[PDB]
Order: sequence, then structure tokens, then C-alpha cells
Amino acid sequence: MFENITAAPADPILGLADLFRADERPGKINLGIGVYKDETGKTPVLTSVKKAEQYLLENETTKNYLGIDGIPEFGRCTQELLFGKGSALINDKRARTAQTPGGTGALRVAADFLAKNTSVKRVWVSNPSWPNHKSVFNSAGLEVREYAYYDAENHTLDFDALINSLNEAQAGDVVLFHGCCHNPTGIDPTLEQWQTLAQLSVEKGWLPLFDFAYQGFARGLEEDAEGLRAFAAMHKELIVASSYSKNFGLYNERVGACTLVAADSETVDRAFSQMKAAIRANYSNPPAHGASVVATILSNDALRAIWEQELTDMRQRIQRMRQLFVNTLQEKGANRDFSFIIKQNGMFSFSGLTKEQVLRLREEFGVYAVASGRVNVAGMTPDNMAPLCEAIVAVL
Amino acid sequence: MFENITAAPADPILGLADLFRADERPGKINLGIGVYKDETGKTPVLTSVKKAEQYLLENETTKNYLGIDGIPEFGRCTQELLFGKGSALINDKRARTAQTPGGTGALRVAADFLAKNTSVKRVWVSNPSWPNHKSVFNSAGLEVREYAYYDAENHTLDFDALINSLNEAQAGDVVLFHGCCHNPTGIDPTLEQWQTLAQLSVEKGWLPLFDFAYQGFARGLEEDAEGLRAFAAMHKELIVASSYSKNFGLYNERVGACTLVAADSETVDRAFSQMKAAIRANYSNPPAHGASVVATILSNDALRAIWEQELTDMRQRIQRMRQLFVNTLQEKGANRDFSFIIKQNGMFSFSGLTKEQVLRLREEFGVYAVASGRVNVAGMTPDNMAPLCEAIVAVL
Ligand SMILES: *Cc1c(COP(=O)(O)O)c[n+]([O-])c(C)c1O
Ligand SMILES: *Cc1c(COP(=O)(O)O)c[n+]([O-])c(C)c1O
Repeated sequence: MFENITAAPADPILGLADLFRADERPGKINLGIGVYKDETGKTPVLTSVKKAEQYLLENETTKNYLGIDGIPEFGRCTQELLFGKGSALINDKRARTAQTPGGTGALRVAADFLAKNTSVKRVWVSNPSWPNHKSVFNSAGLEVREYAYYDAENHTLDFDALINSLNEAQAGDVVLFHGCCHNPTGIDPTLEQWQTLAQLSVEKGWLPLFDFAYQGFARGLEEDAEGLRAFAAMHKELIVASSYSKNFGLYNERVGACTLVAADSETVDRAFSQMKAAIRANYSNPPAHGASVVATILSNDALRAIWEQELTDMRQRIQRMRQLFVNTLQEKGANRDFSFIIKQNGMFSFSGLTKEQVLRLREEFGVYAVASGRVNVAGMTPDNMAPLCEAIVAVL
Repeated sequence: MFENITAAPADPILGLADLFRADERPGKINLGIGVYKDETGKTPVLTSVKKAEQYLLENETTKNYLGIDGIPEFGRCTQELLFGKGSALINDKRARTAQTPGGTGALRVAADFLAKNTSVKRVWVSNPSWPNHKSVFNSAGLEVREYAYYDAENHTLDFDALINSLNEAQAGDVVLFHGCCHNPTGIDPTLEQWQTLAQLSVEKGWLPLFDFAYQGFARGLEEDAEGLRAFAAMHKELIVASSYSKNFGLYNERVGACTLVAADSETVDRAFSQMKAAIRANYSNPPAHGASVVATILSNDALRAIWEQELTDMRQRIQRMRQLFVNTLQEKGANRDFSFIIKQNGMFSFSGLTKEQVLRLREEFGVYAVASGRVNVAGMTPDNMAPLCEAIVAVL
């Protein structure tokens, strides 16, 4: 059966982690995967989630199966985080959310749903985008086409080319938007550019799929959800795939949500029974621990307060690391002006490094960046900033 | 987009849980889903897993992403539990296991793998089988055909009809076997019947997919893995989907494994990179907590000892509940002889109840059984045994 199965290519993000760790050069720098690191090079489990975990350890009586859609508490808090407390879609009972294994699991459940219950043949995804978007949507059967997005010379969002790109998208096509902290560019629409796109998918008939992995990392939790809320005020139907792996530092527990919105509660609940039938045919019901923790933290005035401060410290430490990196690069001999990365949002810096600058950096300096030139700024600390900038300016 | 989406039918196992709980009749009995209950009507979280959880709470430093295939420790213990310590496939490095969200997630990953990397068009599944088998394999693209299995008059495995059924299976087809505690019948092959099937899939060219949800519940952990080990000694390629939701009482954390075996380590690792590419395109990497606990318990001499006793108490309490149920039924006026359910293995009793005996029992006595007449014996306690038997004999 398995004799002529070819070996798959390694994952462009995760394949790095395999190589990094097998390397026994002592001064290597990771900058690959997109996990926060603190000033000391470590990804601690947050304190708000250690208190919540002690709590579940004292207060759980059963591990008996969650419903197909998970913890209801988790569901309404996620909807409030996305749409706002007292939003009109919450009140009209227009949204239905399923707890999922991370944002990837929410993105696939969406894809599986749409493939067997919808007309959609095409998902539109930005150029550039998360590398695994294409792989999740092709596995469901859907075709992935690309729209323009980043102007590389000017280091801006190329809004016009994004508009003219999408004029080849039909009514009935999915268009994926990153909510904030665009992965990989970190370049996001202004509010004014999002209400322009809000209005345009309304007369073009696109179904919006918002991907939210980094809410809380660009300006703040509410500030980051504005673009989606500009679409939500206008659209009868949306879907958002949300992840709490980054903002909760809960990466390996796999906590996310696929939230469905239709024109009214009857349609949304009818559509939701199919989405739940897709979830059953894949894994059965979602992993409890991680979602259990999000919901304990968001249900507690005190424990929520502590998380929101932990998330603000991260937002700020990455911002500090950005200015540091453009300053250090400067005085380390930097051949170009890298000041544009200051204006980018989130964990990443989309540097202009070529695939070979990036290959040379791993294979002789041991600093790991994705082959697109995406480097994780949250993986930089004041101790490794100098090694790292000396490596980039010797490859320039 | 979602206007003419029809509502899905409710799940035959999980849809029960929705109805049970919405019912506010005080004496209702659940008997539906296949979760263990102790003498007091409760599914406690085991003590071996509460000690292991205290431990992770004291000893974890990060929630940073697991590899696509999860915890390696989890992987080798699962292989040892399935194949035996010092098995030849472990030593020849012939097996590769990925940690998954429960046994359902392992069964889908298998299906996704085989669909894009194999010739297989057909998975053969028993009649009767777990209701969701068909749904997981059809979602991957595969067709599901059925083979004969249970003789309902005699209450036996109908081995001949199982043989003649499968003579319509081609070389290259998947045939799914339940390892032990057949869901729904609880009727399993003898060892002699399994080495006969072991030999027959070898000259017929079937790929064996073993489903293991209840290892430790029929005779014991090693005793229960004998059939699979009879196939493993003969086959160059197998796949087993394993779950630790039942034997670890870890239902909602979602801990299982998809373990791949090929003729040699090169092929198995080549095939495994594709299986890992399927896992990435669905959820990304597995939920850590539940697998983390299995591996702490199995890595500890003491904590393992405590689990194995907890699993023996369950095995025994269900056996006690079986004799009780056939005894009580007898003296409650039982119209037929139900002594055959004594000879069945696992949590379930495949009673001969018709869909209408089963509908009448929920809708007027409030005892919930699956529409196949599958009743969960682990949901019976000495306090609810009499209500329950009075209900069955009034519907007979
Ligand atoms: C991190 C990330 C994901 C994956 O989320 P998780 O499954 O790890 O939670 C998905 N998408 O799409 C983007 C853009 C991410 O940055
Ligand atoms: C319980 C059970 C499953 C599902 O396993 P989990 O995902 O809940 O662990 C799958 N199969 O196939 C059978 C027979 C089961 O009894």
C-alpha cells in the first residue's frame, strides 16, 4: 500500500523547528515559528492561566464529553470579544460558535462546512498569507486563488491592486481577511479601508471569512476587532475563525473557535447543525482544558484583569524589540533602511530578505527565519539582538 | 449563502445527550453515550489522573506548540500498549504514531492520509458498527461498504457470513476491525478466529485498520491486544486508531493515537510525513493536556499501578452490572431470556430492542438507549437497576 508514497516536503514554518533543535551550535537564534518569548528567551505559561489551572484541578468532577460545539461559556465570551458586549448579532442570536482545536481546526471546520453545504468553489487568500491556508482549504476540496496585497517597494498595503485583484472574484466566493496583525506582513487595512472593503463585498456577493490569531497584539482587544465589526454591521453572513493560542500563550492546548453568522437565528442554527455534523465526522467534540481555562479567566473579574495585563506586557515588549532591531541594525552596519518594520503590527517583521539571504543566515550564522523573510520579533531579546543584527548585515 | 442549507439529522449517539438533559422528568436513566458511571451514578475524573494533573500544574514551564505528531513519550507507550514491550515492530522501527484528538481524530487522519496517498476507494466496516465510522470515512472521500457480523437469532458472531461477505473485498481495500469490545455488539473474535482472519487478509491483500477504544475493558490490557498482535505478526502494513478516552476516563481532553506501520522504517517514515502533512492541514498539532497525563501515568511505576487498579474496578463493576441486569430482568417479569448479554464484552449490551421499544422507553419511561437497542451497562447502578428493568419488561 505505502511503497510508492513519496515523502512530503517539510512545512515552511514547522519544518524550521525540526532543524533548529537538531542543530548543536550553541548560539543559534530561533525567530521562526511565532511564539512569544519574554526578555529571558522563554515562553512561560502565563500566571493568569496557572491560577485558572489550579482552580480546575480543585474544581473539576468529570472529564465526560463536551458537546460537539464545546463549552457554551467559551462560546459567548468569544462572541463578545469579537463582536462587542451587547452587539446586535449577539442579541439577535445571529451567531453560533463552536469551540475547536486552535485556529487551524476552526479554519478547516469552516472549509469542510462550506464544501459540503455551500456552492463555494473558491476561497481567495492574500498574497502573501499564512502558508498553511492553502493546504487547509485544498484538503476540503476548495480551490484557493490569490489576491494582491503587499507593495514590497514601498512596504505598504497596495489597496488598489487588492481592489482590482478581487474584481475577478465572483458572487459566492469566500474571501479570507486577516483581522489584524497580518501574517506574514503585519500590514493591516486602516478602518477607512476596511469599511470600503465592507461595502464592496456587500455588492459583489463575497462571503467574508475572518482569520483572528492575534487579537490584542496590534492596538488592543477592541481596537483590533474594529474591521470585522465594520463587516459585521453590513453583512448578513460571515464566518470568523478565532485562535487563543497566541493571546493566551496556550499554544499546545489548542483552543479556538469557528463562529458562524447568518441572517437570523433560524438560518444560523440550521447551518450550525451541518457545521456540527462536519465537526463530528473529523474529531468528535473539542479538547476541554485549554477552552476551560479561557472561559475561567474571562469569567473572573480579577483573573481577567491579570491576563489583560499579561497580554499588554507582550504587546509592549515586541514593540520595544522592533525599535531596538531597527536601531541596532543601523549601527551594526545595516546596508538598507529597515525603518518600515516599525510600522508593522504583531509578532512579525516581514523583512525583505531573499530565500538565499534566509538560507545563508541559518546555514552559517544559525539564525532561523522563514524562507519568505518573515522573522519573529517576539523571539528577539536584548541579549541576542546584537548577534542577530551582525548576522543580517553580513548577508545583505 | 446559507439560505437553503437543510438542518442535519441529529446524531444517534450524541443527539440522545441533547434530549436527555432537556428532559425534566426526575427519574430518567441515561444508558446512551458509553461513558463509565460508578456506583453512585457519576463519572469522576480518575485519581491517577488528578495526581498527574497536580504534577503538571507544578511542573510545566510552557504551553509552546507540540510537534505535529505530539508527545514522543506518548507515542512509544501507546506502541508498547498495543504491540507489547520488546515487540518486533517497535525494535525494527516499523511503527510511527501521531498523538490525535481522540480516536475519532485518529480515524479521520487515517482516512485523509489513505485518500490522498493511497489507492483505496473502499473501507469495509462491520454490520453493525459505531454509527460515526461511515461519516468519518465518507468525509475523506472514501466509500464505506458493509460486511456481515452479528447473528441476531443466536446472538453470536456469524463468522462464515463475515468470511463470505469479505470475499467481495478486493486487494487494496481497507477492512476495519474493532480490536476488542465491539461497539455495538460486544461480540469479538476468538483468538483462533482472529488468526484465521489474519491469514486471510494476507492472501486477499486487505489493509487492516484496527479501531481500539476499549482496550482494558474486555479481559485486560494485554489480553485485549492479542488479535491485533496476531495481525501484526503477519502483516507488513497496518494502521491502528487508538483512544484513551474510555480507559483513562479522559473523554473530553481528547487523547488518542493514529499509528502507522509499514514494511520497514524508511517506508514507514516516508508514509508518516504525508500523514503528518494531513494532520497539519486539519488541526495543527494535538492538544497537550490529556496526552501529557497518559504519558505521566504510564511513565510512573506508582501512578501506573493506581490507574491499572482504577481500570480493573471499572471492568469489574460493569461485569457485576451485567449479571445484575440479567437477574433483575428475570424476576421483573422479563418476557425473553436475556442471558446472552452475559457473554458480551465492554460497556454495552446489544439488546434486541426494536426502534419502537427504544422510542417508547425514552418517551414514557425516560430511559435512553440508542435506537439500535444498544444500552450502556456502565450507566446502570444498584439503585436504578429496578426502575430500568420494569421499564424494559413493560415494552417487551
Ligand atoms: C498562528 C496562526 C494560525 C494557527 O492558529 P493555531 O491553530 O495555532 O491557534 C492560523 N492563522 O491563520 C494565522 C494567521 C496564525 O498566525
Ligand atoms: C468511543 C469510541 C470512539 C471514539 O473515540 P473518542 O474520539 O471518543 O476517543 C470511536 N470508536 O470507533 C469506537 C468504537 C468507540 O467506542
